[PDB]
Amino acid sequence: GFKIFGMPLPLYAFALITLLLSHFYNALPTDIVGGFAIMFIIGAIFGEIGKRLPIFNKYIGGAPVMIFLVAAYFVYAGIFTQKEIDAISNVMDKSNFLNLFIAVLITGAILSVNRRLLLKSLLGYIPTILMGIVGASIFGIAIGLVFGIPVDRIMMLYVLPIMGGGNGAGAVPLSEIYHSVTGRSREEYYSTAIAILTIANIFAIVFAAVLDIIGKKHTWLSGEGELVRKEKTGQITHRETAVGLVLSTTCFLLAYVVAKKILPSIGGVAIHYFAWMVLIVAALNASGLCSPEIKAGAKRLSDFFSKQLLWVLMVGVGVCYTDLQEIINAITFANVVIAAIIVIGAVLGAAIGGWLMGFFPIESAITAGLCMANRGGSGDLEVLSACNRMNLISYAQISSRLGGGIVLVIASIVFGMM
Amino acid sequence: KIFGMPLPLYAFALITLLLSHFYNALPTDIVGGFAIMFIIGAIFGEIGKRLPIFNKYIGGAPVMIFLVAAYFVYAGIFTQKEIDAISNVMDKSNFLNLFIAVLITGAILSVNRRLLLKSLLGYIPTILMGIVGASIFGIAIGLVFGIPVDRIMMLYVLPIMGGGNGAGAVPLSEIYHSVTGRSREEYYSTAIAILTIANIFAIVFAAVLDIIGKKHTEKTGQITHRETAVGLVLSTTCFLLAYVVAKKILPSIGGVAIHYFAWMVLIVAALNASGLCSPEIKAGAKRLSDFFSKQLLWVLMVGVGVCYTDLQEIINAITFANVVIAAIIVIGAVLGAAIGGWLMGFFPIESAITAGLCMANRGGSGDLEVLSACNRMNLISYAQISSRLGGGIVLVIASIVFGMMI
Ligand SMILES: CCCCCCCCO[C@@H]1O[C@H](CO)[C@@H](O)[C@H](O)[C@H]1O
Ligand code: NA
Ligand code: NA
Repeated sequence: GFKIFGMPLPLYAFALITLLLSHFYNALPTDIVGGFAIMFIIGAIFGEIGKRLPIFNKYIGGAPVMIFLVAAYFVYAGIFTQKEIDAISNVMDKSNFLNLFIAVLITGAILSVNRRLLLKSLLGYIPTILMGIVGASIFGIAIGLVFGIPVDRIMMLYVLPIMGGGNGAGAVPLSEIYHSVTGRSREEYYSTAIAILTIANIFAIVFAAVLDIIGKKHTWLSGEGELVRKEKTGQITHRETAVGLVLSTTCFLLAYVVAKKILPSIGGVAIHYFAWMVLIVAALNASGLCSPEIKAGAKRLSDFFSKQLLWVLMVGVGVCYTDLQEIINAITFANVVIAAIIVIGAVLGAAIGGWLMGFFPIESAITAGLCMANRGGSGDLEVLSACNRMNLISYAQISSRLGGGIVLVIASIVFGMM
Repeated sequence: KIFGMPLPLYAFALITLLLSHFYNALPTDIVGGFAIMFIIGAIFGEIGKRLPIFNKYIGGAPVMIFLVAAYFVYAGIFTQKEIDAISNVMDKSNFLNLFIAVLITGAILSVNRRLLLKSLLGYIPTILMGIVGASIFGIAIGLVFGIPVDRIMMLYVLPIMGGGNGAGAVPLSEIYHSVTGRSREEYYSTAIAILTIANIFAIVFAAVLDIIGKKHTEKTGQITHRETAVGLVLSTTCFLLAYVVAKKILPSIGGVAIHYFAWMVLIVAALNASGLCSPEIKAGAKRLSDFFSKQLLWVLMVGVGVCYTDLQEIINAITFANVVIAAIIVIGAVLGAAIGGWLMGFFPIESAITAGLCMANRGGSGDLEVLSACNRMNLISYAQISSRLGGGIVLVIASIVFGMMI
């Protein structure tokens, strides 16, 4: 009766048996039901394992990472069946659980805070991001020349893609800007960019847990899950929580309709729909259209995802947004080192910047540093789960989305300069 | 407030819906889907909830959304994209099964180990007796109207005895499509219509049996999200096992093919009796089922009205023939459960209400409608055994019936 996943070993065995029956008989619906079934079980076991591996389990960050890495190794080693990969992929992409997840988090995180606090951060945050970029560039250029690599490459094939807001946000559009300005094939760029950015993404998740340990070892640096130094609710029901779900989706829809047809770009920046959402939700908070009861509902919902479904999510993240074969194709000692150091440049860059802006250095280096250099949205979840600061999702998204859009403007200029 | 959202807030959402609508910008995925489904379901849910005649016997809040939604597809009110988004949630993502899976699990695990085991020996047989009587009378009156027996079982008997909209119409269409291959909407539209007619007769005879009756005289506390989350694990994992069983291990017990949902009922029921789940977890599954049945039910109907309903066919099968056939099947259940219960040691009137009318009624909403018509509201617990477990039994029987026919 020693529990796995709040399920006693006997009960878990029943499920683990079922998983294996589906696995060996090759019978599985490639849908939500089939997906969650597998994801829950697989996540559960490796979650616990990673939670209790001695060296491997350090801080809180051991459990989310295990599932993620393990799951990727299952795809790479072909342990998953094609139908299983399809089922998981169907939940993450075709059904689009990923966005929902982030949407729920953002909504719940923003609707919990006071209206007075809101605008106070945003003004000091963006500069911190730029500080992180400077540091990411300064260190990149520095290490580039150590390896005898021209600076242009460092900015175009190393720095910019890493800091860029992920696969869809950076690799996809940075190859577009590359082709528009150079004329050389997108694949030539993308293939190198996507590969290297994923390497850095793995370092980002590692250093996230390292900064966690350094934060709890040197309390002066850490805010213990809070970036800024600095109505009570009645009883809650399912309906309030359910309303949280309505608001989570409907806010994403509005943001989507805005970024597609109404206000696709404010200026030189194209605003990614998630960025709009943050502004919409924040606006919705200040408008106070949501009563405290409902505002809690959104929080409560966010908890259910971030604490129950987080393990599930990682199984999906390790499958879809981590091609271990493309990494291998660019694991020359050189890239591994260059990439890692650029991340460290972002860490120190955002640490110093935030410290100057009034935020806690550890949190600043995570939100404005590692969350830039990670693989955008999928990455943010991977990083924030490694340092147990999942409540900063909203900030992480500002860097990955708005900060990613900034990378594009900078990129265009860099490309033009050559 | 609309759907627990104050009118100002709901407006914000309703505005957004219309922006997505007019601008034709909508992700054809879960997020986009639920966004629309929540909002649309919310308004028409309230509308159908406020309507006087319609709420009490027409099914009300759910029926509004499911009919309205169908009219939106038929009248082309929805955009291709919007239909795609909703369909993407219901089929490609397969929310429908998850929904049913969660319900089944929560409904079966909520029955106490003793209640379940004890109920099987006496109450459960009475239910089966009611079904026999419901079938025998149905078949009998079918031929009187020159109706083939297969129709009597598939389009009349089974759907009536099946517990409700979510529990019978929704999954019986699923089993119908999985075994015949014909559209769900063809079945659903006829089934949902007939079953509601019978539901109205059930509430009438409940008051008639009341007059005839008077004329002829371990419960745990600390449930957390994890427990509820475990409910979700068990809901899916139990469906997976059932799926693996139907597809390779035991696709058919004999010449008859057991549909995976039927297996699930047996698996979950087994899991209950095995007591592998502690009361805390067993509640978690219940709580989950509540969240779906009470929050996401409105959403579900928006989806059901889009994919699972054709208006012409459904409008057409409103024939006086149905009125009579349906009523008599109910009477067959009454006499079936009356005789059975009398043989089992229960009072015939009470047996015919709980194991008879509560089967033929519209699942849970129905039980409340029936038990309030005969003042026997204290038998809610029994009524729900019929609507939930007995409904799950109807599914196993239904698979066998379908297989035998084809
Ligand atoms: C104008 C800027 C609007 C977006 C602000 C996003 C930050 C709100 O985010 C919230 O802030 C809290 C206070 O730091 C944290 O405790 C919460 O975990 C975090 O989610
Ligand atoms: Na990045
Ligand atoms: Na019924």
